[PDB]
Amino acid sequence: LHNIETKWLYDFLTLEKCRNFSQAAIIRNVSQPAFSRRIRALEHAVGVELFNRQVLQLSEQGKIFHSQVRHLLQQLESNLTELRGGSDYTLRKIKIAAAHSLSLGLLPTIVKQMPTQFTYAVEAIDVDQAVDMLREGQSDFIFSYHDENLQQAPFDNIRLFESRLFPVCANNGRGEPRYTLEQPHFPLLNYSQNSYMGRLINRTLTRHAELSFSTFFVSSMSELLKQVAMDGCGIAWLPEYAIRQEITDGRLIVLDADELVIPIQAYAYRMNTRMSQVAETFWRDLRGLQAAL
Amino acid sequence: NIETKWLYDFLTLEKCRNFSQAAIIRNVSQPAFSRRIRALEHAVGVELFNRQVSPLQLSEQGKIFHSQVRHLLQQLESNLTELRGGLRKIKIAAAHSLSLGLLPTIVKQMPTQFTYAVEAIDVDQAVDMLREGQSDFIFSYHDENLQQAPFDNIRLFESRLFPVCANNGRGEPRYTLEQPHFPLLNYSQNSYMGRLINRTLTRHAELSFSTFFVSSMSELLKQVAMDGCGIAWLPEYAIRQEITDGRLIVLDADELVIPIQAYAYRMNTRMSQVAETFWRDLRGLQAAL
Amino acid sequence: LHNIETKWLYDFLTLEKCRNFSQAAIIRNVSQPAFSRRIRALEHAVGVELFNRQVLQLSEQGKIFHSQVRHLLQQLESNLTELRGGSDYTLRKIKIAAAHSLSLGLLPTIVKQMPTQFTYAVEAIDVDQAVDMLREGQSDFIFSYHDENLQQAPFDNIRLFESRLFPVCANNGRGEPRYTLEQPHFPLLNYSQNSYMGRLINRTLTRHAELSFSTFFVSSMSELLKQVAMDGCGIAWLPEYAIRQEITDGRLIVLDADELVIPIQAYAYRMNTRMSQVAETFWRDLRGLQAAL
Amino acid sequence: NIETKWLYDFLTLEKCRNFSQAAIIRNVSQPAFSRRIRALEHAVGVELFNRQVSPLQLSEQGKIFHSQVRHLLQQLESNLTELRGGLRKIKIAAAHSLSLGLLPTIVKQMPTQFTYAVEAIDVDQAVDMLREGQSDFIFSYHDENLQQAPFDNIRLFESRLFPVCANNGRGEPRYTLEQPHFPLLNYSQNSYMGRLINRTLTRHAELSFSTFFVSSMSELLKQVAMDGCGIAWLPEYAIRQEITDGRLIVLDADELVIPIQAYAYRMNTRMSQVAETFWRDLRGLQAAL
Repeated sequence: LHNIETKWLYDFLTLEKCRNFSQAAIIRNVSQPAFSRRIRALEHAVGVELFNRQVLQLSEQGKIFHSQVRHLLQQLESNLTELRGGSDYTLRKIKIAAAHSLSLGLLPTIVKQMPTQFTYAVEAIDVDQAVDMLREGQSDFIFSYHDENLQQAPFDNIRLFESRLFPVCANNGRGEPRYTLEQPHFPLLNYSQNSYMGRLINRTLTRHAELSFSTFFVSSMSELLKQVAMDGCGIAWLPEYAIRQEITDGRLIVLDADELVIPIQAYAYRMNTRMSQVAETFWRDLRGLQAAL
Repeated sequence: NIETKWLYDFLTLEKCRNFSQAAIIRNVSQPAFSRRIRALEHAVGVELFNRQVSPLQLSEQGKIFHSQVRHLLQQLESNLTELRGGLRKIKIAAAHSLSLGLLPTIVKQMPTQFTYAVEAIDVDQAVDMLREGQSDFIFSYHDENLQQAPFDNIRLFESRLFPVCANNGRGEPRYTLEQPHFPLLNYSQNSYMGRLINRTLTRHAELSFSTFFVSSMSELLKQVAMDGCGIAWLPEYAIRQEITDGRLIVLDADELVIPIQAYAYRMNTRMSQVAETFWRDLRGLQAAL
Repeated sequence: LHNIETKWLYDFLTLEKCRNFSQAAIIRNVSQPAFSRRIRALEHAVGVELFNRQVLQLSEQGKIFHSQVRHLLQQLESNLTELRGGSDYTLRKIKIAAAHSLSLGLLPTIVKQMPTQFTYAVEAIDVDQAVDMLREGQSDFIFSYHDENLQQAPFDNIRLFESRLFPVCANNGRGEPRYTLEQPHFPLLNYSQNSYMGRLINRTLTRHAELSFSTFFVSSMSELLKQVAMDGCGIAWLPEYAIRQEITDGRLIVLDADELVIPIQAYAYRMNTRMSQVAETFWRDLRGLQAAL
Repeated sequence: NIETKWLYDFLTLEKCRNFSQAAIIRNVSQPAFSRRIRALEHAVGVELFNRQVSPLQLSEQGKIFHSQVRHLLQQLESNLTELRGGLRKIKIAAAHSLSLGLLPTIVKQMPTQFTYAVEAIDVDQAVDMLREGQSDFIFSYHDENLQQAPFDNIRLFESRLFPVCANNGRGEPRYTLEQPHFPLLNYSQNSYMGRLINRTLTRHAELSFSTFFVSSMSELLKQVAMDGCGIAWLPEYAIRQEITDGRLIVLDADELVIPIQAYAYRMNTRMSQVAETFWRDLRGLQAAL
C-alpha cells in the first residue's frame, strides 16, 4: 500500500522550479517545517529519495518522477473535468467530421438551428479520409460534398444545400475587376491539393486551354483564400455563401457566369445500420433542418 | 504498360454504361475502344468485367479499380495544374487563428515574390509535421521542446485567453460564469489550448458547467460561441473586433485569463536559400508586427 | 485531354539518375532518337519543359514532377497488386488486432487451425487502444487479455486459453538458477509499461516488499525478453507457452510456485452487433477452435 | 484535493459492492470509509453514486471515473516500480527482425552497464518516433531522409529478401512461384518492406497469386510462413537457420531477390553523455558485427 497525496505533488513541482525549501514553501503559503514534512512523506511514500538535499536538485530517480508527476496531474486535471464538465450528457456526443472547406461554414449553422438536448464533438478532416471514418466509426456522421463512392448502397444520406464556385477577385477601385481571366499567368489562388474544391478547380482550369496561370497562393482554408483574394492579391474560385456579402456591396466581382462556374453539392452521410437512439433522433432532426439550408 | 487514355477509356465506361456509347462519348470507333480497353486488361492482368454477360456490371475486380482509377487520375489531373503554376513554394503549416491574423499582415510586409503554401492545420498536427518534416516554417503556439536544440524560435507576440459569449440584443451576455451549469465550449485534451483550459477549469471550483460543444479547431469555437451557443476561452487577437462592438462580452478578466505566447519554428537545418531569406525577414516583422 | 504514357515515366526516372540521354537510353534498351522522342512527348504532354537541355538537369517544374512521378508509380504498383493479389477474396479480410504480448504467439496458432477460405489483415497494438478499436471498427476482432471494461454487456467474447507467469532466469551451469529472488537489486527484465504483462508484473512486485530490484532491461516483445533472460542477463516473468520447452530441457529454471505467480487470461472480443456474414462465420469457427487452445 | 487511498477506497467499492464490506476489505471502520469516500466526492465535486437508493450501482458520473481510476492508478502503480528500478535508460525503438538479431549480439559487446529500453516497434512507426523524438537510437532499415542533414547513419549490414515457404515432411516446399494463385503473405503498403515487394511483384507478370495473410510485423510473417501458410519475402538474417535445416526453402534466388541495407539513426543532437558513448561504441560493432 501507499499514502501518496496530491498536496505533496503540487509542492514537489513548486520545489523543482525554485530549488529552495523556504523560498518555495512560502509560495505554497505554508510554514517551512510542515512543508519539509510534506516532501519528507513524499520521499517516503514512493520509497525513493527525490531531492538530493545538500548542494539543490533531485537525483536521476527524481527526474523520472518529475515527468511522471507532470503528466499525471495534467491528466488528472484534463480527466477530472471529463466527469465534471459534461456529466452524463456529453458521453453520447454527436461525432461530426466536416471537410476543411465547409467545416466552419455549416457547423455553426447546423448547431445553431438544432435543439439544446445535444452535445457535439466535431473533427476537421480531408475528403479522402471521409469514406474511412464512417465505416470505422471515428465520426458518427459527416458533412462533406459529392462522392458516388459512399453515395451508393452502403450509406444513408441527406443533401443539405447547393452552391456554385465563382472566379472572384478584388476591384481595382472603380467597380471593374483588378484582374482579368484573359491575361496570361494571372495570380491564381487555389485550395489545397487535398480539398474537394481543389479537384474541381483543376478540372475546370484544365478544361479551358486559354487560361495560363501561376499558382501564387494555396490554402486549405476557404476563409484565408477569401481574405487573400478580396485584399488584392489574386483570383480564386470561392463558394457563393462566403462571398455573397462581399459581392452585394462590391468588394468582390465575379469574373464569369457560364462555362467556368463549378457547382458544389454538399451531403450529410451516414451508414444504413441503425445507430444509437440519440443519433437516430439527430438524423431525424437533420431532415427538418434541410429546408432551412 | 498503362497509359492515361486507357484509364479514361475505362473510367468513362461506367460514367455512361456502354462500349459503343463510351466510344461515342470518347471520340473513337468500336474497334479502337475495345482494343484500348483490352490493352488495359492485358497490362493490369485483371478481368474487371464479365465479358458480354449482361447489361454490363464489372466484377469485384473492377469496383476496386474504378474506386481508385479516380484516386490515381485525381492525383495526375491535379498536379499537371501545379506543374504549370510557376517560383519556389514556402511550406507553411499554422493554426487557424495564427493563419488569419499573422499571415495577412505578413504577406504584405514580406518581400514581393514568395509563393506561400499555407496549410492551416490544427496545432496538435501542425506541430507533428514540423517535427517530422514536410513543412518549412510553422506558426504555432508555445512548445518547450521546440524552444531548444534543433529548433529555432521567434518571440512573435503574446496574448490572453478570455471566457466570452455573445449577448442577446441590446444588453449583456446570455450566460455568465456564476450561472449554474452553463453550456461549455472547450477544446479537446489533445490540443495545446485544451490543456491550458482543462488545467485552469480544475483549480476553480465555483465553475459549474456542462460540456456542450467540444472541438479542436480554434476558429470553430469562435464562430459557434459568436452566436451564443456557449461559453468559451478564445484568444484576444482573433476576437478583439467582437469585444469592441459588443458581439462578444468578456465575462471574467481576472483569474481565468490564461497567458499564451505564440512563436514561429524551423528545423535549424539550412537547405533552402529562399526559406533562409524568409526566416531572416520574419525577424524584421517581430519588432513591429 | 492528355496523352501521358507509363513508358515515358520510367524513362524520365531513368534519365534523372544518369542525367544523359544516350547513356540512359541504353539502360532502357531503346535507341537514342526514339528515346528522345519519348521525353519529347512527355515534355509536351504535361505542357511544361521537364529537362533543361543545355548544361544536364531538370528545372524547378521538373523537380516537382519528379516527386510526383515517384509516388504515382509507387502507388500505381502498390495499388496494381491490390486487385491482382487478393482478387475478390481478400477484400473481406478478417481485421485482427493482437496485443504485442500474444500477437506472435496465438495468431500463427489461430491462422493455422482455421479453414483456407479466409484472408487475414493483422494489426499489432497495445492494450490501451484495445477498447477503442472495436467500437471504432479499425479491427473486426481482437485477441487480448482480461479487461472487465469490454468484458461487460457492450461486447461478445470467447475465452481461448489460460496461462501463468513464472519468474524465470538462466541456469548457472549446474542445474540451479543463476540468480535468486532473495538477493537485493537483482537484474530485473520487465515488459514495457504499456503492455498487459507490465501491469501485472508491477502489481505482484509491489505486493512483496522483500523484493528490491533494478530495472536492467525493458522490452515489449516477449520474444526478446525470453531471449535476454535465458542467455544469462537477468530475471523475468514469462508466459508458460514461451518457456514450456526451455524448462523441459533445463535452459530456464522457475524461481517460484506460490505467491509470485501471476495467471493470465486471454479473450477474443467482439461487439454484440451482428457483423458481416463472413465474420460471423469466423466467430462461429473461432468457438470450435477454443478447445484446441 | 485527492489522495491515492481515496481512489483505492473508491476503486475497491465496486471490486466488492458494499460500504461496510469494502471497509472490512480495506481495514477501516464505517465512519472512516464514509468520510474517506465523501472527502473524494467533495474534492472531485461529482456525485458518482445514488446515495442509499438501492443495492448500489453508481450513476453515469461514476462509470467514467471507475473506468479511469484504473487508468490513473495503473500509471502510478507502474511508475513507482520504475522509480525503484535504478542508471540512465537508453531509448531504443527498432523493428522486430532488427531487435532479435542485432541487439542480442549488441548487448554482449557494448560496455558493461547500459540499461536498454528496447521498444520493438514496426518500422512505419519506429521511424515516426525518431523523427519526432521520444527515442534515442533506432535500428531501422534504409531511409534517405535520415541519411541526410539532421540525421546520422551507421552502415550496419546488408541483406536480401527471399520468397520462402516451409516444405511438408521429407521433401521440397508445398507452394512454388510457378504454381497458379499461391497463397501470398505480404507486408502492407505503408511499411518499407511492403513497398519493396509491391514494386517487385508488379514487374513480374508470371507471378499469379491471391493475397492471404497481410500484416506489417516482420516476425509475424516469418512464423506464419514457417508452417506453410503461404509464400512470403523474408530477410535472410532472421530465417537463415530455417534455410539450413530445410524448414524454409528458398523458392527463387535470382530476380525476385530484393536488396536491403539496415542502418542506425540518431538526431545529430548531442544532449546526453551516456548516449554519445553508446553511439560511438555502436560504430565499433560495425567493423565486426
